[PDB]
Amino acid sequence: QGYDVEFDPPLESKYECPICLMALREAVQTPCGHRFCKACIIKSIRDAGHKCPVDNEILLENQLFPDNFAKREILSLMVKCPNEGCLHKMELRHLEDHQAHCEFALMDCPQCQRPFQKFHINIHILKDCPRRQVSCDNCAASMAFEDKEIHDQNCPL
Amino acid sequence: QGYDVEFDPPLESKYECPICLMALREAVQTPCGHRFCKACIIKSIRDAGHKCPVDNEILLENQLFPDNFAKREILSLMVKCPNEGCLHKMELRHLEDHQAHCEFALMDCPQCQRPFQKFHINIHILKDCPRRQVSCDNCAASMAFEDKEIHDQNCPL
Ligand SMILES: [Zn+2]
Ligand SMILES: [Zn+2]
Ligand SMILES: [Zn+2]
Ligand SMILES: [Zn+2]
Ligand SMILES: [Zn+2]
Ligand SMILES: [Zn+2]
Ligand SMILES: [Zn+2]
Ligand SMILES: [Zn+2]
Ligand SMILES: [Zn+2]
Ligand SMILES: [Zn+2]
Repeated sequence: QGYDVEFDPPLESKYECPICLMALREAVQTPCGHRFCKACIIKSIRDAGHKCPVDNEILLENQLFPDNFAKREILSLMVKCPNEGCLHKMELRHLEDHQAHCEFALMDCPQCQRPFQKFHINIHILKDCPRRQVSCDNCAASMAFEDKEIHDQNCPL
Repeated sequence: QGYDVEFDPPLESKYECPICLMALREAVQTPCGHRFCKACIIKSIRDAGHKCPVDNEILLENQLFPDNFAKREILSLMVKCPNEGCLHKMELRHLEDHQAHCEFALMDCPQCQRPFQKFHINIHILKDCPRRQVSCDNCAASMAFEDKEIHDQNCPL
């Protein structure tokens, strides 16, 4: 459940969760000195027993402490945007905001629900989409572009 | 009051105590995500107020948590022995035991109290020390080597 992104430079093992094997998300530390994503360790306790997965030391959920030092470090690590075509690199803490604006993120056309990269979305929606809505010059009827021919050949004019 | 030893490779800032500026000794972490030697932060609280010295966030001694993850990391860091002439490098956790056996550690002669490196101790004690005890061939009197000449001319023979 940890951060599944591409770190660059590569993520150091000290920041990896022993359970999910990815960058610690909401890092917490045990009394026996082991770091885990809050979600992974909790699930391990409420499932594999009240012990640390790495050394079987007895562990209680109320003994965990938030490792904010680790969290701050991880969130400052340089990551690459996953979107195809994008070459932006940024600190992890800024990746979420970025993805909401990245022009390379896939998006579904509101008319034909097919997926397209954001930078192409306006061209698709207004020039290529077979389901884009257009109006008849004669009766002002609105239809899907792909249905225009059959409408025009039999329009009440 | 942190570990004052030469790390090699050099100690990373992340393991340095903001207060004493040395490797964290008995590392503890605050709610606001900052690490400190347990002794330094407690002294800071019981002296500069109930707050983290780095950001002034309110801090209570009972809010600190032992950062055993950091402790383990720091104790596994390679360090150089401080004794002159020694070239041994080892993990910090082994330095203490090493110093108790290092041949380059200074030591006081039990007879003249002067300091000497351990590898030279035996030679000093038995062959050079002016205060080494020696017996008279005539009366069996024990005296400091430096006082032997005088003693010949002052028997009881
Ligand atoms: Zn995890
Ligand atoms: Zn453990
Ligand atoms: Zn991007
Ligand atoms: Zn479409
Ligand atoms: Zn029409
Ligand atoms: Zn300190
Ligand atoms: Zn702080
Ligand atoms: Zn040594
Ligand atoms: Zn001596
Ligand atoms: Zn004598």
